[PDB]
Parts: sequence; structure tokens; C-alpha cells
Amino acid sequence: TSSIVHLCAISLIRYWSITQAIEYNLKRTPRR
Repeated sequence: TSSIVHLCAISLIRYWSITQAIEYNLKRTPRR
């Protein structure tokens, strides 16, 4: 089972470029 988290992590990273710009992007022009 711990073998999953293994690939998971990697995957996540490879798919890290999504969270950062998940909401903010939606409502462009963040910050007051």
C-alpha cells in the first residue's frame, strides 16, 4: 500500500502546477 503513496507523491508533484493556480486563477487579479 505504501507503494501507492510512492507514485502518488511523484504524480502530485508532476501535477503540482494546478493547486497553486486552482482558485486564484478563476478570479484573476488577486489581492485587493
